[PDB]
Amino acid sequence: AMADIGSMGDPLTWSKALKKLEKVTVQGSQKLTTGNCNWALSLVDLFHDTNFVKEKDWQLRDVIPLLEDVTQTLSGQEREAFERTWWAISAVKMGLQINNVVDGKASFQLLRAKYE
Repeated sequence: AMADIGSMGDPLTWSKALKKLEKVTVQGSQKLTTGNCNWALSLVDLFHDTNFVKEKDWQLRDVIPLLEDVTQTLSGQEREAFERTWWAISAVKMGLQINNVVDGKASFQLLRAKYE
């Protein structure tokens, strides 16, 4: 169909987002772990035979449309576990400094519709 000519990226590299990422509190009452992330990334990077987990950086639009199929496969909390991580990582990655995962489900919605 079309092409978004210039969008040049997202707020910051997965790394940066990572750092700030963990700060954002989490579920029960334990913040997020760097690895917690690489986990949900890998969780998909593998499910779709892709390789972001490998890629130095990457834009969500590239991945956000993949999530759906994953969040849709993992049943147990494993699910919320996953999504909630994203809501965040996506939100977070998208310069949306949040003070918690859940808080930023919004941001997701907007990031999905947009890049989905």
